[PDB]
Amino acid sequence: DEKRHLYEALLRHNYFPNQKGSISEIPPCFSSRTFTPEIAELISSDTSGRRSLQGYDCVEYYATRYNNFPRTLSIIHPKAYSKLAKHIHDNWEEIRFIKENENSMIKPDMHADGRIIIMNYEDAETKTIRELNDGFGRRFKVNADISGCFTNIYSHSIPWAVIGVNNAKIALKHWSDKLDYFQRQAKRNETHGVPIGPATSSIVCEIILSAVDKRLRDDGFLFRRYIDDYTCYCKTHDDAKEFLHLLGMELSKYKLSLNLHKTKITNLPGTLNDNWVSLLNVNSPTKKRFTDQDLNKLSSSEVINFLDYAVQLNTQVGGGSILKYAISLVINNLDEYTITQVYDYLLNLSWHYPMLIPYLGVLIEHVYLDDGDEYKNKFNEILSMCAENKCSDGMAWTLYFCIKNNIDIDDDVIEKIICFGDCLSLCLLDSSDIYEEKINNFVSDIIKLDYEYDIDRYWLLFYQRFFKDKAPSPYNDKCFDIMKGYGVDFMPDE
Amino acid sequence: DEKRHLYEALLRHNYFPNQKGSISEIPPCFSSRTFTPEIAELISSDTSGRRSLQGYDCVEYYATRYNNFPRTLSIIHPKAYSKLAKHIHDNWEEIRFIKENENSMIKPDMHADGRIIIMNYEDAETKTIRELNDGFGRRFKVNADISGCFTNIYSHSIPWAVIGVNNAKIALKHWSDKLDYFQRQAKRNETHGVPIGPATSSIVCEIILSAVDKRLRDDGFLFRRYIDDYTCYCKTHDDAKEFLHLLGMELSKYKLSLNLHKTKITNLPGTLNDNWVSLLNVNSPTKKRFTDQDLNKLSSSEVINFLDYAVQLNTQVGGGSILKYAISLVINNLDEYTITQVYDYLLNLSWHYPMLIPYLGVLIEHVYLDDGDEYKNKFNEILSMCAENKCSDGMAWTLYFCIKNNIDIDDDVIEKIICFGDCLSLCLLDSSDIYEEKINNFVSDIIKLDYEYDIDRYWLLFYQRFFKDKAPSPYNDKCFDIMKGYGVDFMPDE
Amino acid sequence: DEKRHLYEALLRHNYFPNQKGSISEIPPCFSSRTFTPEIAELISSDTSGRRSLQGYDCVEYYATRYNNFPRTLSIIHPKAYSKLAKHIHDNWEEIRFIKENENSMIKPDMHADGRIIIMNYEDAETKTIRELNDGFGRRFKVNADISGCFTNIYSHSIPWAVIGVNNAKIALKHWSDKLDYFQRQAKRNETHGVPIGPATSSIVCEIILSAVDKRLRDDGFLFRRYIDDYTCYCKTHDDAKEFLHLLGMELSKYKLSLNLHKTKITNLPGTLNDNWVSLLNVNSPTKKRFTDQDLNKLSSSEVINFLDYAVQLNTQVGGGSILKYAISLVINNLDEYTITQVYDYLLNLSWHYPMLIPYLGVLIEHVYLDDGDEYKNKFNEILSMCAENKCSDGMAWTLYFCIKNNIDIDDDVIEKIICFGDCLSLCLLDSSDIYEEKINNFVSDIIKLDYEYDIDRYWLLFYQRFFKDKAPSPYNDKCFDIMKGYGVDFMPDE
DNA sequence: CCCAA
DNA sequence: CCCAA
DNA sequence: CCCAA
Ligand SMILES: Nc1ccn([C@H]2C[C@H](O)[C@@H](COP(=O)(O)OP(=O)(O)OP(=O)(O)O)O2)c(=O)n1
Ligand SMILES: Nc1ccn([C@H]2C[C@H](O)[C@@H](COP(=O)(O)OP(=O)(O)OP(=O)(O)O)O2)c(=O)n1
Ligand SMILES: Nc1ccn([C@H]2C[C@H](O)[C@@H](COP(=O)(O)OP(=O)(O)OP(=O)(O)O)O2)c(=O)n1
Ligand SMILES: [Mn+2]
Ligand SMILES: [Mn+2]
Ligand SMILES: [Mn+2]
Ligand SMILES: [Mn+2]
Ligand SMILES: [Mn+2]
Ligand SMILES: [Mn+2]
Repeated sequence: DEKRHLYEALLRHNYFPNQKGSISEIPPCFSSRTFTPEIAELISSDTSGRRSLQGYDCVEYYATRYNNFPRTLSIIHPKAYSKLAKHIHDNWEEIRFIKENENSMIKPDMHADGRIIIMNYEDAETKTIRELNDGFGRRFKVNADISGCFTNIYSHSIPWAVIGVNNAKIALKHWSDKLDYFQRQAKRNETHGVPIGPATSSIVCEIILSAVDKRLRDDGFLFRRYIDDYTCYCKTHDDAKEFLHLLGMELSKYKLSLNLHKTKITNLPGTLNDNWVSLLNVNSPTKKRFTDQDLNKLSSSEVINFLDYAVQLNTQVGGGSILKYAISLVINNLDEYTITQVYDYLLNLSWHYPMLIPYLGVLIEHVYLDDGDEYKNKFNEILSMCAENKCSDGMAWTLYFCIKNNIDIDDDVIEKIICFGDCLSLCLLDSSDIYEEKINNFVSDIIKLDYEYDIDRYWLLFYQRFFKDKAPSPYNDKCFDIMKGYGVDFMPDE
Repeated sequence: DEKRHLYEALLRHNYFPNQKGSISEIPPCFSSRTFTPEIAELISSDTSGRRSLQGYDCVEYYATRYNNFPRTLSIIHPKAYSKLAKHIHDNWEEIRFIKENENSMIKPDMHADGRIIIMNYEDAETKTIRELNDGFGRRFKVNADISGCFTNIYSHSIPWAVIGVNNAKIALKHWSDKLDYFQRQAKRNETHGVPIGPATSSIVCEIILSAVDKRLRDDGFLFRRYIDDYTCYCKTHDDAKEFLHLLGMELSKYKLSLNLHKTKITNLPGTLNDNWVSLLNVNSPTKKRFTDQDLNKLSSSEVINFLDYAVQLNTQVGGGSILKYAISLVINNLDEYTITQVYDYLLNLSWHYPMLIPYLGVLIEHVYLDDGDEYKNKFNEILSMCAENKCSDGMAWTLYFCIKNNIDIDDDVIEKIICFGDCLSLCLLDSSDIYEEKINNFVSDIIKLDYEYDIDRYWLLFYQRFFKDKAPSPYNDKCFDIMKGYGVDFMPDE
Repeated sequence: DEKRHLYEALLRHNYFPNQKGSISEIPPCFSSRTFTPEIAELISSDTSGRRSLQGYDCVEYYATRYNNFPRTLSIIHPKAYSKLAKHIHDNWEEIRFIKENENSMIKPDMHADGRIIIMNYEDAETKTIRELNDGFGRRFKVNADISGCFTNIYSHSIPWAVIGVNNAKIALKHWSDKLDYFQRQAKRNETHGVPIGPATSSIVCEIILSAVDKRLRDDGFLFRRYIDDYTCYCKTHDDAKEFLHLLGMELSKYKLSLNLHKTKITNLPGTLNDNWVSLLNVNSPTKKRFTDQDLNKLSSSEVINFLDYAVQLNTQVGGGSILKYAISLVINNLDEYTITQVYDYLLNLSWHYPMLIPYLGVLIEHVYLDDGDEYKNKFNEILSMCAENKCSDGMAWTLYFCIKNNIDIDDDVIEKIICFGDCLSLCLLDSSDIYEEKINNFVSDIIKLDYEYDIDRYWLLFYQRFFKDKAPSPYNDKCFDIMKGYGVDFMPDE
C-alpha cells in the first residue's frame, strides 16, 4: 500500500531533516527509525498530562548554506509530530492531489530508501532533457521564488487551498481545519510559518502551492517549480511580466510574496545548470570514465590543481556551491597516495567552510587518526570555530567524527559547546557519556527555568537522557514512556 | 587539362554558393551538376528572344552570419552565367596570373571534389606553420579588410587591374572589357558590386586585388590575404602605419576602401587563431584521440557540459562562431545514448541560432522522427521563426529536413513562407508538389507584375516548374529549352 | 664529511649562478668544475702581485625575469672568491647554524649533484603538504619581502647577526669580521650589497636573515621564508599587522626594509600556488599519465592550442611565468610529428621573450638545423634582438646554440655583440676562435684603459684567452698561473 | 581537423 | 551523477 | 614535477 508507505516515510525516514539526497545535513547517528506507525498511533491516542503553554516548540538546528548563511531546520516534538503525521496519513485520499502535479518536481514519491520527499533525486540529466524540451521556442526565462516561503506560510490558508478562499471563509469540522490546528501545535500555536526539515511541513507547502500551480496552469503557462522556486519559459517578454503578475496575485491570495532579489528575467538560450557547473565539469579530472579502475585513479597533482581552481572559482563567482560540487566530483576516485594530502586540503577548507565537514567521513577511514596527535588539534580547532560561528551542521558533524573515531575532546571546547547550547551537539555529548555531569547541570538549569518551550527546544536531549535512565521525564504526560516501552531510540546502533 | 577543370568547376561545382568546405550554406538538394560545358556553350551561342531591361537579376539568398547578420548570396541567371563562364575560361591563359599569387591564400586551385575555390580548405595547422613563419621577428600585426569588397567592386576597374588604370583610361575589344560587360550583365547591368557565391565573381575579385597584392609585394611587405582580409607582420609600428597607408592608396585607385572598424593593430605575440578557439580546444572532450573507437565515445555529461560552456563563452565574448566550432568538435564522437539529448540541445540552439540548423542532418538519421509527434512541432516552430527573421539558410535547410524525412508542414507556416517569398524555399515547396496551387498563384502574380527583374529573381523556381512541365517558360528565349532538352535539373536525385 | 661537501659545492657547483634547478641561467658550456679546493687553497695562500684599487669587480650578467626585467648576476673574481670560500669553509662549525633553520626553506643542503643551494628543489607537492599544514586555523596570510635584499645587504651587519648588534659595536679578530672583509673584497670593497648567483653570498644572506628568523620565532610566529620572501599565517588581522611591524623592526636593525609593493594581506583560503598555475594545470594536455608511452604522446593540435591558451593567459594576467611553466609542461611529451611546429612556436616566443630561449636545446637535436637556411636567420635575428635589448641570458644561450650546432654567425651581429660587450658572450666568441682578432681588439682597449675594475669585469674572458695561450695575464699576481698549472678551465669539454 | 574571412 | 532550490 | 621568490 502507498498510504502505509506515507506513514513509514513520515515517521522513520523524513521526521528528521533527511531531505538532502547526496549527504544528510544531520549526522547518521541521529535517526528516526524504530519509531513505527503504531507508536505514533498510541501517542495520538494518549490524553494524559497537562501543559500550561499551548503548542510545542521544536529542536532547533542552524545549518550553513553555500554563502555561510544560517538556515533554520526544526525537529518537531514527537507528540505534535505524531498527531500531525496521523492526521496527514488518515486523509491521504484527500491530500494526494499534490502527487498529481506536473509543475511540482519536488513532491512526495515512492522512493527506494523509503523517503517521500528527496530534494534533487531526479539528477541533472533527467533535468536536462526536461529543461531542453521546455526551453524550446521560448526566448525569455523567468526565475522567481517566494521570499520567505516556509517561514511565512500562514497556517489558516491551509483550509483555503483545499476548498477555496471564499468558501473556507464563509464556512467559518473539515479535515484541513484540523490539519491547520495540528500544524499550528507543531510550532508554538503560531499561524505564520512551518518547521523546516520534516516532510509534514513540505506536504503542507505542496498543498498550499498546488492551488497556485493549478491557477497558473489554467492560463496555459509552461512553468516548473522546485519547492518555492518557479521557472518559466516565455516566447515574449510581455508574457514573462504577465506570469510574474499572475504569480504575485495568486501568492497574495495566500499571504505570500515573491523574492524580487532572486526574481530575474534572462534571455534564452541560457545555461541549463549554473555557469560554474559547466566550468567545473569541463575542467574536471574525472569527466571521462575509462572503464578500468586503475586508469581513473587520480594522481595528487590533478586533484590538488582541481581543488585550487575550484577555490578560485568559488572566490571569483560566489554564486553557488562550487566547492561542494567540486569535492564531490573527485572524492571517490582517489588512490591511497593522495588520501592524506586531500584530507589535509579538506581539513583546511572544512575549517574555512563548515559545509565541507561531512565529506571527511568518506576519507576518515583511510587516514590514520592517531598519527602524531595533529588530527586531534585539527578537529578541536574546527569544533571551537563551529562553537564561535553558531553553526549546527559542522558542529554536530565534527562531534560525530570525534566520537566515532575515539578522538579525544578538550574541556575548553566542551565549555564553549555548553555556551552555544545547541540541542543536537548536546545529544552527541550525552551519547559520549563522559560529560554527563555538565549535561545534567545544563538540563537542570532548563528545568528550574520553568518554561515549557525551553524544554521543548531540548526534548531530544531530555528523551535521550530518559532512554538511558539518567533523567526523569520533564513532561507529566506518558508519550515518553510510550516511546521507551516500545523501543524508540533516536541514536540507534547497528 | 586545367582549363577544362576550370569550366567544370565554374558550371558544376561553384555555380551555386558552394564555397564553404565544412558544410554548404545551400542544402544538398540544390545542385549544379548535370549542367555540362556543352549546354553553356549552346546558351552563349543562342541569340533568340528579346528583353526590355538590360542585364539580369539574380536569385537572392540571405544567410545568417555568426552574429545573425544577413549576408547576400546570389545565384546568377544561367544565360548571363553561361556567357560569363565561357568568357572567363576562353581567356584563362590571360586570367590565370591570379593562380600564381603567394599573398592570396584563398584562390582558384585544382581540388579533389572539383571546386576551384573553397574557403578555409587548408585547415588551421597548415595555417599555423605559415603564421608562425610570418610572425617571427615582427612585433606588430595589422588586420585590415575592405569595407564592402564584393558589394562595392567597380566593374569598370576590371580592365584597369589587367592593363593599368591609365592605359585602360587612355584606350577608352580587349578581353577584360568584355569580362566587364559580362560581369555587368550578371547583375542588372550595374557597374557597382558583384554577386556573392559563384566563383566567377571570386575570380573577378582575385583579378582586381592581385594588382594591389603586386604593388604591395614590390615594396617588400610581408602580408597575406584571405579574399578581402589583409594580415601584415611588421617589425615596427611605423611600418604598420605605412602598410595601412599604401593599402589605402592602392585600393583607392580601384574605388576600394578599408573597413576601419575591423582594421586594428595588435602587439605580437598574439594568438594564431582567435581566443575562443583556444578556450574551446583546451576544454574539448575530444581533444585527445585514444585510437580505439570505444574510448573516445563521449558520455552525455561531457557533451552537455561542453555545449553549456560553449553557450556561456559565445554569450560572454560574441566575437566569432563559438557555437559552430563547438558543435562541430563533438558531433561525430557521440554514442547512441546521448544522441537524442544532443539533438534536443541542437534543436533549441538551432531555433535560437539558424546557423546551427545544417548540423541536425547528421543526427537526424539515428533519431526516430515520428516519436510522439514532438519533432514535427520542433521543425514547424523553427520554420515560423525563420520566416519571421527573414533568413534563407536556416529556412531552406529546415524545408530540406522536413521534406527529406517525410515530415508534415502546417498550412499557416506555408502561408508565412509565401509571405516571406524567398526563391529557394519556394523551389523546395515546388519540389514537395503538395503546395503546387499556392506556388502557381505566387508565380502568376510575378508574371502579371510584368517586370523582367522580378522573373529573374525567381528564375530557379520558374525553371523548376518548367522542368516538371507545370508552367510555361516566362522568357521568350530558348535558354530554358536548351537546358531542359539536354537534361539540366537543379534538384537532382541520386 | 659535510665540510668537504661545502668546499666542493662552493667551488665546483655553486661558484657560477647555478642555483636554478630546472634549467641553468648560464649555458652548460660555462662550468666551475676542475676548480678543486686545493687550487683555491693555493690561491688564498698566494701573496704575489699588487693592485692599485682595493677590492675586486665581478663579471656582470643581466638575466631577464618573467616580466623582462633585468636581474644582475655576478661571477666573483677567483682570488676574492677563493679567499671567501676558504674563510667560509674553515669556520663552518660557527656558520652551520643556518642549516638548522626551520623557517628558511631555501638554504644549504647536501644535494645529489653537489650543490648546497638550489632554488625550489623541494617540488610543489612537498610545498603543498607544508602549506596546507601551516594554513590551517588561520584566516589571513601575509606576503612580505625585502625591497632590495641582496643589493642592499650591509656587509658590516655580518658581524652583528653573529654576535648581536650591540656586542659587535662595543667590540669595535673574530671570524665574522674577516668574512665581512672578504665579502667586501668580493665586490669593489663596498659595504652595501652582495653579488647574486654564488652561494657564498646566499650563505651571507642566510647568516644575516637567520637572526631575524630567530627573533620572529621567539614571538611564536608561524612563518616561512624563501630567501627574502616571508609568508605568515595569522588567525587574526591584528597579528598580521603585528608580524609586519616586528619584521620591519628586526630588518631595520640590519639596515633592511620590506618591499611594500609585494607586501600584501590575503584572506584564507587562498590558493597554495598562483592562480595561473591552476588554470594551466586544469587545461594541461599532459595532466593525466596513462602509463604507456604511446597514449601520452601529444598531437600537434593539443600542444598548439595549449600554447595559444598559455599566451592568452600570460597576456591577460602577467603575474608570473605562465609561458615558462606551460612550455615546461608539454615539451617532453612530444612526438616527432609536432617537433618542428612546436620548435617554430618556441622560436617566435623565444624571440618575443628571451627566457624561453634555453628550451630550444631540448628540441634542437630532432630539428634539422640546415633545412633551407631558415633557422640560421632565426638564430641571427634572435641574437640581434638580444644585443639590442641588452639581455645576457638569451644572448649567451643563443651563442651556445649557434656554436654547438655549427650554425654560422653573421658579421653585423658580431659587431653589435662587440657593442653590447657582455663578458660571457665574448667568452663564447673566444671559444669559437673565428673572431679572435676582434676579441683581441676589445681586450686591448680594456688593457689600455688602465682600470683594474674594468679588467675584473672581464676576468673570465682574459683567463679563457690565457688558457689557450692567446693573451698574457693582465694581473701581475700568480693566481692565473696557479689556475692554469693545476688545470682550471671554465669551458670544459667532455 | 573540425570556424571565419 | 555526484550542488541547490 | 616540470615557475618564481
Ligand atoms: N533541508 C531542507 C528542507 C526543506 N527546505 C525548504 C525550506 C525552504 O523554505 C525551501 C526552499 O526555499 P529557500 O531555500 O529559497 O528559502 P526561503 O523561501 O525561506 O527564503 P529565500 O527566498 O530568502 O532564500 O526548502 C530547505 O530549504 N532545506
Ligand atoms: N559564401 C561566401 C562566398 C563568398 N563570400 C565573399 C563575399 C565577401 O565580400 C567576401 C569577404 O568579405 P567579408 O565577409 O569580410 O564582407 P564585406 O567585405 O562585404 O563586408 P564587411 O567588411 O563589412 O564584413 O567573401 C562570402 O563572404 N561568403
Ligand atoms: N639566480 C639567482 C640567485 C640568487 N637570487 C637571489 C637574489 C635576490 O635578492 C633573491 C630574491 O629576491 P628578489 O628576487 O625579490 O630580489 P630583490 O630583493 O633584490 O628585489 P625586489 O624585492 O624588488 O624584487 O634571490 C636570485 O634572485 N637569482
Ligand atoms: Mn524562497
Ligand atoms: Mn527557492
Ligand atoms: Mn570586408
Ligand atoms: Mn625582494
Ligand atoms: Mn573579410
Ligand atoms: Mn623575494
